[PDB]
Amino acid sequence: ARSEKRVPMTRLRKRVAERLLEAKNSTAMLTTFNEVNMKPIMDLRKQYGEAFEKRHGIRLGFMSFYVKAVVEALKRYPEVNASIDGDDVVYHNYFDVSMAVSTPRGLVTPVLRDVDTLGMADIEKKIKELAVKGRDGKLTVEDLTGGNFTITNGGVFGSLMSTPIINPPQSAILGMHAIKDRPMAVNGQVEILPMMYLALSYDHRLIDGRESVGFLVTIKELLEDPTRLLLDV
Amino acid sequence: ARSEKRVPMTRLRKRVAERLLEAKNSTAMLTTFNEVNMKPIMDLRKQYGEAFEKRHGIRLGFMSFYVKAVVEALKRYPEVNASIDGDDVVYHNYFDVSMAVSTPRGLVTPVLRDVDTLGMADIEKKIKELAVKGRDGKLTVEDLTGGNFTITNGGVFGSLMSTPIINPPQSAILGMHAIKDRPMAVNGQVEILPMMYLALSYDHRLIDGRESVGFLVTIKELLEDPTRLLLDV
Amino acid sequence: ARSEKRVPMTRLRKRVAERLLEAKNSTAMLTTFNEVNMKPIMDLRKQYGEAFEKRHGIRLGFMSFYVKAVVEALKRYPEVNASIDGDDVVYHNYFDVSMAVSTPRGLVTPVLRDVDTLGMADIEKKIKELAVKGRDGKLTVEDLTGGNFTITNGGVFGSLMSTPIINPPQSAILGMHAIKDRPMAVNGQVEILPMMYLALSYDHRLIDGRESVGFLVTIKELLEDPTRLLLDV
Amino acid sequence: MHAIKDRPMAVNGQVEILPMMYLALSYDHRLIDGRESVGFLVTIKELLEDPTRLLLDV
Repeated sequence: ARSEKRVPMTRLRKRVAERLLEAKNSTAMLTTFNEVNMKPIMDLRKQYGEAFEKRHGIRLGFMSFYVKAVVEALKRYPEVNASIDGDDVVYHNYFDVSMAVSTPRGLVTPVLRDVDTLGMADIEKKIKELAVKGRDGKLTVEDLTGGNFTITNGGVFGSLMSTPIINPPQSAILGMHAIKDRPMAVNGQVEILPMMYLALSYDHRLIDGRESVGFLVTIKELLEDPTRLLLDV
Repeated sequence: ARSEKRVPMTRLRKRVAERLLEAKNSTAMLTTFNEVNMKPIMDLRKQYGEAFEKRHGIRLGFMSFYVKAVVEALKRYPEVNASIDGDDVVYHNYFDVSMAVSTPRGLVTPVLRDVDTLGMADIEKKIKELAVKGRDGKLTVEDLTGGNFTITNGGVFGSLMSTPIINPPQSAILGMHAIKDRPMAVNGQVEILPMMYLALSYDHRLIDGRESVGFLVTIKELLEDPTRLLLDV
Repeated sequence: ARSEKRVPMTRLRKRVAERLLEAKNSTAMLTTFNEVNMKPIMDLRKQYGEAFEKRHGIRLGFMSFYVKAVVEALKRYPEVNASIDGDDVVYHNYFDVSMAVSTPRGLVTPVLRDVDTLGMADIEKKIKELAVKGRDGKLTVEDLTGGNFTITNGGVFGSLMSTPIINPPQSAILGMHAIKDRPMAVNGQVEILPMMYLALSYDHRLIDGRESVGFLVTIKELLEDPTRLLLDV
Repeated sequence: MHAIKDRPMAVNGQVEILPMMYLALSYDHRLIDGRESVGFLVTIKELLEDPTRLLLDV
């Protein structure tokens, strides 16, 4: 009855475990949090969903909006788009974003490369290719060769809020969560809105509290009014 | 005036401090969070409190509901009911749950053993015995010989939300908090409900984001409708 | 196009990075959270702002209220006003509070010394001197010689909630955040209030969950009714 | 482009006063056909009434 069952870890399983622990102890990870109102994007999908699919051949999703917001944030705060290499701080000056996809054996993070020049239709198509290969277990090491910044999305599982973990040599990670209806204060009235928490884990020995808050405030602002991506405000 | 006072730490005090720090640095601890509506259980206590006491000789409390929810969650996600021993992942296949009780000199965690076969009346009686011995400082090392999972409750102190710390060799811990009235969105209306935050700290090198969120979603669901423990839904 | 830019870290920049990482790995940092209703203080500023300025020559701000609340909390929970020195726990028996100010090159934390004997007007004047020297980059090492407890304020940047980092040899830190309107449950009604989250990061190998929650509950209570500082309740 | 002037308009079965502007497109018919001229002017109308469509490319 009261008997255990032991399974030796594979050399792959142990190496992943060791790398995670070394990353944990080699970085001074801290986490900041915020909330974003998602109704403005849900309205856009509801209004232009069919026209977008008819013109481009792929559905308009939420992911394409997150990538554009992150790219603009990485332009305004370069220190988030950087990493430490020994004694040197390396500024990349280009925009590769890792994104987590679910394989049959857990989440893996392929890279969207040169995302600053893609359109929204291109991003959605590129994400679909990575998603299908990930589900098929067909991603190569080249696709997983890391970028500068990571987006992970725990909303599919129904998470409210959590602390994401950085993926070295990257210095920061953005965690998306479930969208849930909550009462909110709007111009002195109480209104129920679809709200989502944002979590940013960052390496404090490179990024300061000013930059982390400003980076996450920028993402909040661009998601609540995508027109600001056009105005650059 | 500006003078310090120094107290050498006892060898017991230092050993506890050292063990905590080693645990902190030997595990990749992360925390996920969620919220649970507690009114359904408060109604059950209000309706069946006297009948339960008259039949069983002990009052119906909240703790007996948390233990049953945790046991069902540990069945659905075995990876939370496991620990790492060197190169091996050990699956226990039995259900021992540690629970924190307040001694005169801080919290201590005796073990509820084989909680899957006990009824709610038995759990409440077993918790009362541990509580009285803990207050009396009369627990033996056998009672503190650890289990597989820990429940800690900071609600008595009035905490809103916090990050609990794992107790090795265990891999996860559940933190309960204070129950506080908050406005909530229910079917498009705003309703004030007694709400509690849940916090789960887990060792990421063993448990993944899917399992941690699913584990905490399961507990939320079972506490908001205990009848689901009967249906197994 | 896809070309990096490398900047060697100055010996000052590396030393700060190393000290932060050593602090991270040498302490068992945990964080508790709470929320405070700020309207009672905003009313006091609105009512007595002009009279206070006319009598004392300086404006009544929020910072003077936070310092008084912290000092009273440090009296009720001495274990927060302490640090570990090798094998000894050192109780300071005096009240020096570090406070973060923004320089042109990031936040720095000068010390308010013997804050228990100052009045609110004195605290505001002392904070203004440190603020001007910090903006001028004119603080000496004597001003930065650390105290017993730190207050950091991320509200100016617009942060909702975050995890602050301890500054050794200190054992705890208090993080203030942005004040934001939220609907709240008050005597069965829904009322929009200006609310702020509080975050306390503490060294668990010295401070226990009881003390951390009690310390943060005390601050919440004193800020929601400053008259309790007079009654000592 | 012309002056912006308030006019009553039909919006989802209601009458609402809106700031409206007329657009005029003069085109060389021996190169451009009626399809292109109308489509060109319809596109401008759509992008001005919701600039977010410049981001979506719809």
